[PDB]
Amino acid sequence: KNVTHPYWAPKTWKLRADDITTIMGFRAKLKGNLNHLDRPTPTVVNNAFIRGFLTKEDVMTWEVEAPYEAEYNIALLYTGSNDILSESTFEVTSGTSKIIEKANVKNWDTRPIVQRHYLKQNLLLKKGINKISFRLVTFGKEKTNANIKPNPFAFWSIELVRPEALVAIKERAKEIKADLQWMVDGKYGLFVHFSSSSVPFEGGLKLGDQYQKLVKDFDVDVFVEKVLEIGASWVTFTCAHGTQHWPGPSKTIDSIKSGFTCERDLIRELIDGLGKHNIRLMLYYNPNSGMEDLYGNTYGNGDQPDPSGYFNFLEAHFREVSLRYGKDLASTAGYIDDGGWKVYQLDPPWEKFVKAIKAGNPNAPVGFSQNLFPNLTPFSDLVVSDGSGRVPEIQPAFLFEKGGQLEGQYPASWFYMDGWSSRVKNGKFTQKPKFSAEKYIEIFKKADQVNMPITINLAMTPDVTKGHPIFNPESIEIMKKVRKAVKGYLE
Ligand SMILES: [Mg+2]
Repeated sequence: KNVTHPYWAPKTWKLRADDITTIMGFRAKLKGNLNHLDRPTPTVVNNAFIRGFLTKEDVMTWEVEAPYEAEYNIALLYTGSNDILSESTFEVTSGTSKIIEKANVKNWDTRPIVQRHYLKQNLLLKKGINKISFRLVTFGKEKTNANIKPNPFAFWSIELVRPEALVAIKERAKEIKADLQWMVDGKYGLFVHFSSSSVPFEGGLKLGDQYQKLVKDFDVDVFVEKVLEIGASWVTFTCAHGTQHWPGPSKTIDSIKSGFTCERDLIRELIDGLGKHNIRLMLYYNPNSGMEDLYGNTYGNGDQPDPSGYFNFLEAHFREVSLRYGKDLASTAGYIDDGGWKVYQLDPPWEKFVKAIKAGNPNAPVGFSQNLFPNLTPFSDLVVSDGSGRVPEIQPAFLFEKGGQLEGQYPASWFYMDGWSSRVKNGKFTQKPKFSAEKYIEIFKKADQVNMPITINLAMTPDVTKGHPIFNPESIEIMKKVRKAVKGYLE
């Protein structure tokens, strides 16, 4: 039943002794009813969970390679019905080491939906090849307000780190942690999707089909005046949303495949345009969308999977961009998309990415989108996920305490008023705002009261010119009232 392309097939995992190593559940050999959605091509499959932990025989077994004997702390990532978790007991074994612990009940209503569970007892691993097994030994089941889809115990990944390496890791995470006071004081910012799939206002090919032209015609002063009108204190600008087109020079991208960069350094002109008004610029970057047409498969070609080429492209890219603009750019990683669903599954070197992001700007906030997952890496700065058009969740305080799901991160909200990508048909915007201006005022007012920065998206036409509104005027009108209620004079 279970299908895995050789790049995703179970295999022996080299443990990095000074580091957190993460191993996806599908990389273990599976017995019994344990199953996962098919993974037939080299392309990552988001829904990687392992399901089927119904009996004491549904066992999964990893083969790890510990360079020497040592005690590793174990973390499990899983989700499922709280009625199942309330009566589920884990068993982690290797050789004669045997950890037994009850599951944690999710006692918060917000994200993260998947939880990270640090087991109390450590795990001895011999030198060389080890076999690590995971299974349930006691079982809950779902109880009786009436839906259809079940919510079984679903296993995502196992994590292993020597407790000495963990303390040292957290020490360096603390030493480079970003100061987000400029974001708290700014109160809110603008998310702008320069999406490769958006159709121009005036008609024509989508952005990803005439990218260089639209970058040459982009009017920075038209854009900066609308940003300044709505009160935004920063802009998170979409690079490579849907394709790997990048709105400026890049020796790293050019070195993989030509055609994706621009002669016009639009990033530079956005920095200088916005900076006349003390408005900062952070980048969105998508490391998967259209990557097959730039780098190819994340794990390469040839018989066996090798991510190192992919990882180096990312590190060099983050580094070059960070150095090219320096402190002038607030961050080249304000929003790195699908850090959780996609990047996490390759077991990436998070620290190298982060050191690359901060190389030119040591206060650059790093925001890997963790989707519905807990903190991706101790080196995160911001909570990052896609809020669609909903009221922002207030994540309870205890998630951010030591041990917590989100320890080390600072709350932040990312969502849209009308839509993510503009959908303009016949010179009229087709995505209206979701809420009344009064509700948005309440949203922004509460986020200000709790010092949670907000980055709201207003859908934008990709042809930024003088000819037409680039933002939905209803959306703009709402945001002008928001600016009055939150950033204007109060008495
Ligand atoms: Mg505040």
